[PDB]
Order: sequence, then structure tokens, then C-alpha cells
Amino acid sequence: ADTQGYKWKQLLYNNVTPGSYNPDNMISTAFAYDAEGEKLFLAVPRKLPRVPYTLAEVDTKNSLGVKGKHSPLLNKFSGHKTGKELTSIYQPVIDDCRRLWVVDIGSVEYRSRGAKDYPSHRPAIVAYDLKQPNYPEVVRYYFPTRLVEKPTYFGGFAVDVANPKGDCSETFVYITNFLRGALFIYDHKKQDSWNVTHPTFKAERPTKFDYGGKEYEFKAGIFGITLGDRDSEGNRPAYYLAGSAIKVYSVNTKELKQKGGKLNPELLGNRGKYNDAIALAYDPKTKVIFFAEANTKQVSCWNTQKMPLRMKNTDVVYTSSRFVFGTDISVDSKGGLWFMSNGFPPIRKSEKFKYDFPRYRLMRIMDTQEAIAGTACDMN
Ligand SMILES: NCCc1c[nH]c2ccc(O)cc12
Repeated sequence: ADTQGYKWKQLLYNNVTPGSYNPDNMISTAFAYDAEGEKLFLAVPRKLPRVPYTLAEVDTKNSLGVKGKHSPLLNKFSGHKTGKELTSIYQPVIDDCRRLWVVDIGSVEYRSRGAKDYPSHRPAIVAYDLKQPNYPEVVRYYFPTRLVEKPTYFGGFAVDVANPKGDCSETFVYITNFLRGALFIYDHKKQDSWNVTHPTFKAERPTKFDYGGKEYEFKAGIFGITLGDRDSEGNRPAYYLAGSAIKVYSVNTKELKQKGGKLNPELLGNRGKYNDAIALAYDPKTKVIFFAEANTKQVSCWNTQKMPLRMKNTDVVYTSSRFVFGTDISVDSKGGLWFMSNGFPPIRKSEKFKYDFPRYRLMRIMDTQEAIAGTACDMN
């Protein structure tokens, strides 16, 4: 229930000329913590002008849990020279083999004001090897033009490593898209990809979001994807959710890896009213799924072994009046539970939402057992 972590009023960069960018325009949408390396990676998409590094890192060795060091400066990704090696990213994910995966969407989202400095190209899935220094690029796959479908609306993704003890090449990537209610599926082995749509990937009712005493609204599809326990053949449930929704589905990875196959998603089925979340994370050690919620100022949980999913089977692991718009959640290598808010929901002009407390908030609960103790997500 204790947390350690970081808080920023503004995301400032180390070794970047002061004044050559506006620190309020640096908006982080996602993170990934490498527990073995004591490294934190932050996605800062090039949504607004003058973002020096779209993949940014901080060394948490000094800082984490140390009084006075709550706002580390962002650094260039150690695997990069200039900052132009990735154009714009929304989400970093670390797999079972300590490969750092990002999805370069391939263009910036503003016009003029230095946009020429970041020339466009086709969306790419890119991976860096954290095991080797200093983080060499080991995967670079471009989307075939036939499959591009609004890359700016890519949400969470999952990296499915069939052979975590081999060369780690039998690997699937499922990337959510919250506009199209779509999953883009990438077969790393075959070097092939395809898009899949399902009525299940779509928004239910619009999500309600309170800012500055008013009620705003957004309508997002799938956002929204995490991987469960493998069976002896290497298939697993892939849990997903739409942002604007309270229902949770799973679909087997078996049906996902089959290009042109029918999908048979199972309802699970719902978390109760107004608990919309855009991010969810499955923990292998407790079998709990954690939700970083949009408007409730909370992080919630559901043990996957308690069926069916009703509200009565969920609880709260974190509450903070300052946790405005949960935007990312993952569990790390040493079973750390990380969750992030940034007061940046998918609503027109949300970049200019301002708060009396630090906008960017990243917390860790030391382990998932610590989290769920004395709660309906326990055992028992
Ligand atoms: N808080 C930023 C909203 C957002 C837009 N796209 C995203 C992708 C991943 C994510 O965690 C969040 C987002």
C-alpha cells in the first residue's frame, strides 16, 4: 500500500539547451521499467513541437525512493545518438527476454515549428536489446502500406514470446488501436502482419472525465491488452478492454496467431459502472489483473481465478486524489507493480489541462503481494 516513485510538474530534459522547447508540451503517455538494469523508459510522443527525445531514459539507481530526487531529468535513450532514430512513440514494453519494444508511429502530430526535423516514414515496430550495452536495435519491422489504419490511435501492446529460453524469435506482437477497435498482429518469425477487427473491440458508452469542475467525455475502443499463463503448447489468454467500457474479454493467442481465422472472445465480464480504464496488467505471481482507471483516481484489481468478473470480485490497491487519468500499468521483472497518471485523456485540447499538483505521476508498489493484502484480490 506504500509506494515509491516519481512526480513531475514538467518533464525537463538533461543536456538540452533551456528554452529550445516548452516543458509543458512534453507529455509522457507511457513507461517501462527494467528491473535488472535499474532503468526507466518513458514515451514522450511528438504530439507537440520540439520534443528532443521521444524515447527517454532515467537511471533509477540514485533516485527511486530517495527523498529529494522525486523529479529526475529525462535523458536521451542510451541506444540513440541524435534522437531522430525514432520519430514518435506512445508506449514502451519490455518482454521476457529484456528486449525493449516500442511502436514508432512514423510521423509527428503538429505542423511547422520544426516538424521538418522529423521526416515521416511508415510505422515501425522496433526493439532494442537491454542485455547488451548500449542497447543495440535487434528488431525493425515496417508496416506494409496496405495495413496502415490510423497509426496515431495505437494504444497498449503485448509481446508474446513463445520461446523465452531459446533465441526469443518466435514472437508475436499484438497492438491495440482505440479508434478502429482493431488489433494489428505481427508475426516476427514469418515477418508478416495483418489487421483484425471485432465488434468486441469497440467502445460501449462514452467515458466521463472530470476536469476543472466540468464533465468531459471520450469514446475509445480497445486500449488495452495483457497476456496470461501459457499452457504446455505455449498459448495463453490475452486479456483486453476498450477504454470507454467496463467489460473485459479474453481471446486465446492460438486464434490470434492464425491469419484469416475466426475469433471467439469470451466475456468475463464487467467491472461495474464508471470504472473505465485504458490500461490493464496481468501478474503471473498472483494471477491478478490491475487496472489504471480514467476518472476514479484509483488502481483496481481482479483475481483471474475468481469467476465471474463482477464488481464484488474486484478491490482497490491504490487511491490518490492526484491520480488524475491513469494511463499505464505494468508489472516488472522482480514483480513490481508500476502505474502512471498524466491528466492527458483522449479529449480535444487535453494537452492544455493543468493541475495544482504535479501532472505526471509514476508509482511502484514493491510487490504485488504487498498490494493485494487484505483485499478481495487475495487468496483469501
Ligand atoms: N494519457 C495519454 C493517452 C494515450 C493515448 N495513446 C496512448 C497509448 C498508451 C497509453 O498508455 C496512453 C495513451
